[PDB]
Amino acid sequence: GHMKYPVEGGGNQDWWPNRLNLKVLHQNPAVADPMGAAFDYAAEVATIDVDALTRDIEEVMTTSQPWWPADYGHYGPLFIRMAWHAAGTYRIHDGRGGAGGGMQRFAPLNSWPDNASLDKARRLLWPVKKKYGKKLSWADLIVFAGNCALESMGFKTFGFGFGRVDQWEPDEVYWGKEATWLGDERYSGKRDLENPLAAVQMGLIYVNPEGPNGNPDPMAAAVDIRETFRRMAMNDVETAALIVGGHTFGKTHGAGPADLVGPEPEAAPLEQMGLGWKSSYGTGTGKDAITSGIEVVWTNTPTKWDNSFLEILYGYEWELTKSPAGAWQYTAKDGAGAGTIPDPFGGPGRSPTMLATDLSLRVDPIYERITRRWLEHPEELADEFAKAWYKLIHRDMGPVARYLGPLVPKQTLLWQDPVPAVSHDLVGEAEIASLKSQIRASGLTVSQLVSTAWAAASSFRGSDKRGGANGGRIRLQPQVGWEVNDPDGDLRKVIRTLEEIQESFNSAAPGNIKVSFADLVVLGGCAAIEKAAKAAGHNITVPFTPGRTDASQEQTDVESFAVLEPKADGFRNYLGKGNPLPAEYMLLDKANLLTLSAPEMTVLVGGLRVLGANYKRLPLGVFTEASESLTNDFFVNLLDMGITWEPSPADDGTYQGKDGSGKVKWTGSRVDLVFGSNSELRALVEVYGADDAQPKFVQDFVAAWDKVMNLDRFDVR
Amino acid sequence: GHMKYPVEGGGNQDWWPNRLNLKVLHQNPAVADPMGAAFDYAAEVATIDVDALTRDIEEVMTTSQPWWPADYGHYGPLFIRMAWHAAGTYRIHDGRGGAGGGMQRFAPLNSWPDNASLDKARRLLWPVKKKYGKKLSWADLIVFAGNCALESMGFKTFGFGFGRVDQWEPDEVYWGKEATWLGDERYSGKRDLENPLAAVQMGLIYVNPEGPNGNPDPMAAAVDIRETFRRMAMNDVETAALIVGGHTFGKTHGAGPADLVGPEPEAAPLEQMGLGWKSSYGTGTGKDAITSGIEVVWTNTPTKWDNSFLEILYGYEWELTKSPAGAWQYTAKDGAGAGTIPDPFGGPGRSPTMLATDLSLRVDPIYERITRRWLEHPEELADEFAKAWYKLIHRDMGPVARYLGPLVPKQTLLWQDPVPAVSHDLVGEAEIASLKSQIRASGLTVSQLVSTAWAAASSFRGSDKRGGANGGRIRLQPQVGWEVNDPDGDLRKVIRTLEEIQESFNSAAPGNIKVSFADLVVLGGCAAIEKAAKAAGHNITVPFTPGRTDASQEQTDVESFAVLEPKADGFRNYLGKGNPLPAEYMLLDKANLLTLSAPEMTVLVGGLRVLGANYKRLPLGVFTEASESLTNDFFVNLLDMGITWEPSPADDGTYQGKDGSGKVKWTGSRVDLVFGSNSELRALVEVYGADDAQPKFVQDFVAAWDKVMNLDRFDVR
Ligand code: HEM
Ligand code: HEM
Ligand code: NA
Ligand code: NA
Repeated sequence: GHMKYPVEGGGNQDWWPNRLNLKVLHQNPAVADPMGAAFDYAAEVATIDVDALTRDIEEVMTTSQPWWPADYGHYGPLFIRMAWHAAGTYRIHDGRGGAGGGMQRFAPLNSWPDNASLDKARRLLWPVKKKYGKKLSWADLIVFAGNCALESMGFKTFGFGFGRVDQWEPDEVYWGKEATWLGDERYSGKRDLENPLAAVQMGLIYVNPEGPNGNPDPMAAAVDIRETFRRMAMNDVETAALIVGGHTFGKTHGAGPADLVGPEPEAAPLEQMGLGWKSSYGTGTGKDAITSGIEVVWTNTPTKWDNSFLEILYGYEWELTKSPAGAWQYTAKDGAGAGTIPDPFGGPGRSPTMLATDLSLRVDPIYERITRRWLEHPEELADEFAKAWYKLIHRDMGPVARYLGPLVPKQTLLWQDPVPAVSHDLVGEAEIASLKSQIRASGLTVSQLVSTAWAAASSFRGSDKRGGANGGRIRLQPQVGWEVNDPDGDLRKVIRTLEEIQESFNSAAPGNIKVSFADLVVLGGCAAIEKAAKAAGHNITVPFTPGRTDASQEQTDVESFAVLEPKADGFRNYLGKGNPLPAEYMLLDKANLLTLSAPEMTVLVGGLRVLGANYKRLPLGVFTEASESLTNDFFVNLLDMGITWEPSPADDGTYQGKDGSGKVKWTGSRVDLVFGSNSELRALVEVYGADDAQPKFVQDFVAAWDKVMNLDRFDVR
Repeated sequence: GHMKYPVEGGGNQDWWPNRLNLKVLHQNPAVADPMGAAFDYAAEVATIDVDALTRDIEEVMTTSQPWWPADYGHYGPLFIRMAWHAAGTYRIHDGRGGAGGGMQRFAPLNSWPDNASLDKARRLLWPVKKKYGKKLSWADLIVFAGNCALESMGFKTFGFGFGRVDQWEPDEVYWGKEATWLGDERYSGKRDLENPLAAVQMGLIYVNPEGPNGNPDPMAAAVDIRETFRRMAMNDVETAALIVGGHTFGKTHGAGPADLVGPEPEAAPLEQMGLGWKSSYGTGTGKDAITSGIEVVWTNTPTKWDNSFLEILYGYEWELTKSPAGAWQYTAKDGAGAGTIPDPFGGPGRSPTMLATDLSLRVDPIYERITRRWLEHPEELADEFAKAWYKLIHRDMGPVARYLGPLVPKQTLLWQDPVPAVSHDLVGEAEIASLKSQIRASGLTVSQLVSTAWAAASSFRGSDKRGGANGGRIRLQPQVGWEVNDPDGDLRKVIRTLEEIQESFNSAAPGNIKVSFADLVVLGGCAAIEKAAKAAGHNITVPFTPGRTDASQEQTDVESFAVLEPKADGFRNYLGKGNPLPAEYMLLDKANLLTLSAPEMTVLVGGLRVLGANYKRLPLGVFTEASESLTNDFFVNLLDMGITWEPSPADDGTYQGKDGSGKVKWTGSRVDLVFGSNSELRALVEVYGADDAQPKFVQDFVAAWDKVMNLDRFDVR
């Protein structure tokens, strides 16, 4: 190999291939963002003319362009596929992928095989982005175009929320180890898909449309359909709704040989202006289009919503055949339906075809049962598709406070993890002061208070913006029983005391000020940090924003919340079984999910350690003689050359730190020592371990604690 | 191969390995910086007691630590090597390297083989950094330790300037293509060394202490010393003075086999807490230290400044021999000087030794003349050494206005590319106003005005902070005949014209006010942009900051300014020969040298295009119908799907863009089309090409224009 210029990707990773990469802690850095610091997308899109935008998209959808002519003179089905693929990278294990960031316009997603031809589709919408400018993100426009497509063609949607914020640099995501497009090294056991992946091969959205590994067996395919769609928050009824409603529209593209399609967009020459997959087959477009290389037209009305898709699936029998590109598909037996299905550009008319994955809907017995009932009762399909599509293109939007505009339905949805509206006056400064003192008199230790508040708030992940302290869910299932939150039952004692303080405050409060359990969880930790800072000779006030509300168990989907359980939390020195990488990688990933910078992550670790936030309160990384004191001791001691460090002889992922006499003075994990070992992190430790650094450390720790407590609080932003 | 998680370094570079890497335009991002945005290092270091700091550093030098015991009970010599290596990565071709960012503490430099044992060196200074905190950067501390070491041991230095701001991530720099440490793939012909490198092997500071490629030919070694030191701005006298001055102190370390030396610090295990090359030979330290593999102690007084180096070098005859670790070195013939050279830990006392590269000082004709003199005139060595040492450790400081603290001698030095003090009062507003007019009332066009300003300001590179518009050196040699600046034409007229307006204002001016050529060259470009903005219907004012002053040709080291000649400037669509990478990479690299973000580069390219900034007024990229109007036409037209691009038949490196009627309507280079082809650049273009973007584009253009105008203006901030 050969080292390259930094402008061509050279860097320290080439000399140290498994190097912890801190650039995950500064994604989308402000210097790369072209808008001012005052720029508030939510404010711009809040003033958009939605009706005007609908007409302009309608106009685009029916004005064929010569560089990519429009099947049946309507771009709608292309745009449905576009939005579906944009939202369809979402996966539940880490909440990443999805439509929320407009990531389909950037690498690698803009060059995935499954996104072939969506480069043209995005390009067709530049007229619309052009006219609305900063009032309309690409992220919002991409999925709104699909939503408008549906309604254009006869299907009434549930609603729509604007507010997805455009970004300027692709989120770098782990999409699998396979270094070959469409490779599959992601199954073990009996067909167990590698976590966190939610697609069956590298560069597919969900499943192979020719069946598992290109074997067009509808029964087997359905197993992949069910599991990948599960991993994208869709159950049996939603998955069936989505496939049937999607393939009510449009057609597939495989007019000629695949080997005549050029490089994907990121690999194409400059002259193609970001377009890829340039084809030399015929005109290379339109009548000659090659996208997947399958050539199916599901229904006789590809630009109208109706029940044709299921009427056709069940009203013919199907035999296996080959498209012009040589791909597996199904056509109707015995020349039935010959010439019943229209051509995209006026041609002679063709006979019914379905994909292998489509037959799964009638060959798999669960799917058969659902789709047959919709054959008989189509109105039920419309309802399920509407709910499913709405969830699909909004799944990663975060709390409902983020949904903007005149198309947002008012109804509450379980999958949104709803919290109640505020129903009383919120606590002011005086009640906040009083309540902090009451928490400090309750008997709860600094350690219990800080760790409870951290447990509740750090459940937020910035990918899909699920989790967090709002909702008071730490006292509900499943959070109340997560191993990291509740090693020893200590959490229930905390919850009880905070509930008693809530009750007594609320029954005594002055005229209709009430406080939620959710707020007192966070407030309690803020109060403990004030006390520990006073124990260390600093008088500081920890900020606090009231307005969290308490969800009930019935408004908390227990199984949906399963994916938010931490398997690793370096901030609590917790490391469960099953993580993909060593502990320090996991910490970085946890910091990334909390939206933390490297300095923010660094001060929280050092503060949390000396505050006693450690899982099971064990002494790893607790490099201080003081108890519940907010000092910078963690950084001073980590830089003490009087300590010698060696892996503990027990080979247990811990380290022994000995002073000059040889006596073991400190112990620590990989997560503790990586701050003393990694040259970028140690640089940060040297800032916070200086003689002059303690006031800055308290100050920056309180700011990062405040940030983490406030992560899900879009109701005040 | 296998793709990795992003936290383990994986990303889009792996699918497309030669892609344009925009990270080079957001180095040292602000979210990674632990200090405030308000942090002001000049204000912090101003408060430092330099005497107390000197004394504290002297404590460190004479207090030996057990984990790296001090040769001769004095760490001074080790710190001088540390300082010399900190500064010894600098190179004139791009000005990268140097001590000015403290980059020795980060990867890759912290782990170069030539930087072995300096991990221990930097570690020993932590007690100092701990005490001074944010008032003293590591970057300052590392070279100031070397300087203090010199003074400590009886050498009076010329001075020292503080002011190097610490950074938080490695500056990523192309150090060569060899993927092997010490590997050699950088030579062609008879010892022609690959540009832009200044070292003979990968991970060496300058040359191989055993002679080229381990061939201990002192005559041939001097060839590489002369060439490597010249590429770090040192001539023959400075180079001989540096080596003699350095090797007056300390020793090398090669007490046993190097296969007993463990991994370099970026590879070493967590428990080593940032240190590396852990060694199982003997105690692995002190008596048993192994650093380079050589074992030479040059003088009989390793902790004292005197003339022993050259007296030994010349007073003995030298024969080849092998260090305990199999390294080539020289020793005294005839057993002369037995037992005369003292042991660093009380051992018996040894014979004289020299490196092969030391012998070059006596073998090479040119060095031998210089050093023969110093054998009888140590006062001249001492003088040249102080001058050269001072220049080595300040080469990348930028303008003199930046040198901070009480140890800066006022004497002007030519290598600092000096500019005169402000002789008179400075043009005020009313004055500034009137002179825009006289310049608009000249026959100077927006094209020549804007282009001449840019030509001057854009000579600044942020690597070593040389260059820029202060000094008015555009009218001097060499800038005035740089192929890019005046392809044989308009320059001299703009120069001649602007000088005339200098008199007309000066020969008649209000009181003590005068104005420099340098300040007009900039203000010219400025008022032009006010004109081109008017022609586009926006009334705006471009900021301008007076204060520049004219240097003489006599104050302009013509050769020193040669390395500042653009072989490439995408902002003027100029692409000379010799460039190591295709045009679009040269574009990003030039924007990095100008400290520009990606949004800044984008607005600047679009804006200058439509002002005629182009080399030879070429039509490439000038996507506008307007003459000297400042619109966003470049962006709008770039995104025009009505245009079709293909490479010019000519194989020019140009492209034609045809309208529907097959007519060429635009032409462009790689640099122009990359803004429409690269997925991240095109995102920026779509911000500025939108309907509502004209005011914002002008604003950001001016703000970015201001920034490039002010790059060298450290005298005002
Ligand atoms: C089993 C999962 C699915 C598979 C395997 C699948 C596969 C495909 C394939 C291969 C194409 C043809 C691509 C081409 O060459 O042009 C296609 C087209 C399409 N799919 Fe899917 N699909 C799935 C689910 C969905 C879903 C959930 C939707 C949306 C609700 C959807 C909507 C569409 C649409 C609209 C097209 C038509 C594009 C056009 O008219 O140009 N599909 N699908
Ligand atoms: C041709 C140029 C040079 C070569 C080939 C060279 C080579 C070396 C080598 C191989 C070592 C051994 C390090 C070890 O094993 O501990 C060393 C040490 C040293 N170098 Fe040089 N060097 C050069 C220039 C300089 C310069 C320009 C300076 C200062 C201005 C300098 C100052 C020192 C000092 C003080 C030591 C002793 C450090 C100690 O006592 O640990 N060297 N040099
Ligand atoms: Na239909
Ligand atoms: Na000496």
